[PDB]
Amino acid sequence: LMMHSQKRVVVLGSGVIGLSSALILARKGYSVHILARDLPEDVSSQTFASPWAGANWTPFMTLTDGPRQAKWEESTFKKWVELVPTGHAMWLKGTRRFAQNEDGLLGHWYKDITPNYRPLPSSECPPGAIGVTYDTLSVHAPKYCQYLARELQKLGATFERRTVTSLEQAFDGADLVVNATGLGAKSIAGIDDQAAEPIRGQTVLVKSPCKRCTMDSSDPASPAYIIPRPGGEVICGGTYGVGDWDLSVNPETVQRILKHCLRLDPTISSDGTIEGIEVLRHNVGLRPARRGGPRVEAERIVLPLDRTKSPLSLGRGSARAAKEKEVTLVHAYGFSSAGYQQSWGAAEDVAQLVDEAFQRYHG
Amino acid sequence: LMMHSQKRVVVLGSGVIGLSSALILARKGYSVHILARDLPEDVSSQTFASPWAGANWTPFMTLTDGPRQAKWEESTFKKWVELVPTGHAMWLKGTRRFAQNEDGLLGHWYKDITPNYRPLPSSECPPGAIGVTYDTLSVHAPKYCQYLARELQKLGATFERRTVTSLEQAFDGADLVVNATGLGAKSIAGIDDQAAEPIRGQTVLVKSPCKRCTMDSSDPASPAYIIPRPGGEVICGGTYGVGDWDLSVNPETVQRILKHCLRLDPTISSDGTIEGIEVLRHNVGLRPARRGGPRVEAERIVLPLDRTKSPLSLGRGSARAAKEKEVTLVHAYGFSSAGYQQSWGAAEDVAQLVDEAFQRYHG
Ligand SMILES: Cc1cc2nc3c(=O)[nH]c(=O)nc-3n(C[C@H](O)[C@H](O)[C@H](O)COP(=O)(O)OP(=O)(O)OC[C@H]3O[C@@H](n4cnc5c(N)ncnc54)[C@H](O)[C@@H]3O)c2cc1C
Ligand SMILES: Cc1cc2nc3c(=O)[nH]c(=O)nc-3n(C[C@H](O)[C@H](O)[C@H](O)COP(=O)(O)OP(=O)(O)OC[C@H]3O[C@@H](n4cnc5c(N)ncnc54)[C@H](O)[C@@H]3O)c2cc1C
Ligand SMILES: Nc1ccccc1C(=O)O
Ligand SMILES: Nc1ccccc1C(=O)O
Ligand SMILES: Nc1ccccc1C(=O)O
Ligand SMILES: Nc1ccccc1C(=O)O
Repeated sequence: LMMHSQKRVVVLGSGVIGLSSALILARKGYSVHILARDLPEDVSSQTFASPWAGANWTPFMTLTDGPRQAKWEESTFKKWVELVPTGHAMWLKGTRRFAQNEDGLLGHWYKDITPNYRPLPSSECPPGAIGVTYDTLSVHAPKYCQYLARELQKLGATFERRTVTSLEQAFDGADLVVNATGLGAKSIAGIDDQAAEPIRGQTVLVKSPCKRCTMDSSDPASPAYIIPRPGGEVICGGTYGVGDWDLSVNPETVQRILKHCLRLDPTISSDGTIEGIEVLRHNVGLRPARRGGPRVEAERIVLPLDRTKSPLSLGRGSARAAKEKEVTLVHAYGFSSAGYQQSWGAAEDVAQLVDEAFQRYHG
Repeated sequence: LMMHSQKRVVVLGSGVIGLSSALILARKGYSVHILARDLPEDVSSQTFASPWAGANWTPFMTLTDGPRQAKWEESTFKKWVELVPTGHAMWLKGTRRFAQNEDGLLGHWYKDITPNYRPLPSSECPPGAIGVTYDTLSVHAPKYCQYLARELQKLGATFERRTVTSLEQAFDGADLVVNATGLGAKSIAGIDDQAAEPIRGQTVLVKSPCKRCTMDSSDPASPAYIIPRPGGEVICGGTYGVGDWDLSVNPETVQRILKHCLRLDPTISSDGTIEGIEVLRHNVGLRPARRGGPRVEAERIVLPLDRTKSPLSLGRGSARAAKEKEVTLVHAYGFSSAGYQQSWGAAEDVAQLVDEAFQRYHG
């Protein structure tokens, strides 16, 4: 006769978003089980996005275009600040950001957040480009995820490898599921979101003591970035292929990325030559984006699913009673290129929805 | 002081092709270690093709266009015949195959192989289509692979999960590697084959005691097939998206596949209605194809790799001595839609190359 918890939650997805949601829910006292295909130990898996990020904090919208985005970014920055002392985050001082025009600098909304924010002289920008410098924060994407996972372990969360094809499979002994499935949200019956889209990112992992972060959007026909991370490693990138699922390495893209990046900062080379760059790995990830922006909202759903709820529902088109429970589905996906830098704020919004839902339905 | 084998081989890839190559090499006495990202237990992994096949024997070329293909298919048929008694293969009697024209029937080259081969009357074909019927063989694709894996275990082969980015990582204590990597052949340094391309296949797994196989290519704008497999399951398919990497389920494609398939044989429905079809799973696999056809050939390679051998070579563009061994790389990939049905013959050609190479180089 043991007192048992009535605060059970399934988190579907183990990328940085499910992990951070899970961690805040667990700290709040929820009993959390994580169900996912891809787990933090799968550091070279291409079927989720989280191993492949920089990951730094680089705002991409105006306050007006991305009010939630900015709120989430601002909150995650404070958290990363708190992680510098133990090394789970790293200052990228004197980051330089180059854009085509004043528009590309997004109203400078974040200037009070990133220290030493200031405009660059045109002597310190590529030709025709405008620029600012500031100090921002970075995490080692796969290690940061494993760190979150350890924190979850200690709070008693559990992990289970599973690939779900229909919602009832996730409502596994719980009446609330957190859906943090990235691109998978499109092909799971009960979610079916056609708006989910990938945005392909190829990068080159480079061995280099280069400690400066440079980003250049001033050339539409060649996005370039250098993002340092702990371990004497930098990530050189350059692609944004919207709707592109190709997982294979483009050899021509290798050269365009390294040339542009070299341009940006020859010290990523052993001798300022393309040929002096010490390549560790060629990488391709697909950012899990969504037309209409990230989806963070709670929905009420009746189970089991019928073919009129989902084109992908299992069994025969004809469905009826055979019970019929109602559960809560809290969406958290389609963060595109900003999942790490928005992750802690997003998880905060997620846990507020869960608190909310439990107050209303589940007791 | 123990006598040790000098017949070591690494098989890179654990799809039906690496598995079958591995099995014949092991039966020949080779010591075989399999290195691969995706293993036979990963039955819902979309990063290799082998879990997703029918898999039946359906020749797709003329003798003139695909001489090796036909040789390999003919050989695999005899092997599958030998597997019927233990259930690792299943007769699909009275298979029906519909094409647009006489051309689509490929010269009837295989008529002595599939029993009871004969033309269909136009009364038994869709409108405007021509057809033959014959008895062919099918295997349960993921279970067949696990079966091969058990046979490998008993012959002492071992398996290890690994994702390779450069050839020297595969030449792990062996001087011969079998490269059976499907699409991965394009992005591994030392192979770099730009000709590798995926061909997307969406299907619907259906619960049904339907035991007949029907295939209809008479409609270019909608390929359709019904392929029974052990367990009261049939696979209904329809896509061939060349160069398409999209791993998400197309809901519109679901309906087009089920309607066409229903057309072909209403008994896949519980009541001959789309709504009576008992859906088990929606699937998407990418067939590992190659412009210029499958590659089965042995190549001699010097290690370590330099950036002039591979655009993707690791380290700095500048490379030299630091040793320099020479090894054998036996290619076996780009089987597209015919990897299972060509698999045993392909593996036979593979093991002959290995025998050859060992006679020449490795002793
Ligand atoms: C090259 C590159 C550069 C980037 N750099 C940065 C950067 O500097 N800063 C920044 O903030 N972000 C960056 N991003 C985007 C960041 O990678 C993504 O926004 C973030 O990883 C997405 O997190 P997620 O948890 O939403 O999704 P995905 O990581 O990481 O997780 C989807 C989770 O859902 C599971 N899934 C869905 N399908 C199913 C199902 N059917 N069954 C079971 N589980 C399933 C998956 O297995 C995985 O567990 C980068 C990405 C890329 C490719
Ligand atoms: C819908 C559908 C229908 C089909 N039906 C049939 C049919 O009826 N009959 C027929 O014959 N065939 C069919 N096919 C094609 C058959 O599926 C493929 O031809 C066959 O699976 C390919 O076998 P493979 O071993 O070449 O490649 P892939 O299965 O199965 O294996 C690639 C192996 O290489 C490993 N790999 C490569 N990248 C790397 C690396 N970098 N490091 C480590 N390992 C790595 C992978 O992880 C995997 O182990 C079907 C396919 C599809 C999608
Ligand atoms: N928004 C981005 C984020 C990262 C890399 C590129 C882009 C881009 O628009 O091209
Ligand atoms: N999210 C980013 C932040 C900075 C540079 C690149 C990226 C990227 O997604 O590619
Ligand atoms: N050659 C094929 C094999 C299987 C399915 C479709 C095709 C096709 O040409 O459309
Ligand atoms: N290889 C096949 C044989 C028969 C029907 C379909 C396929 C297919 O690849 O889709």
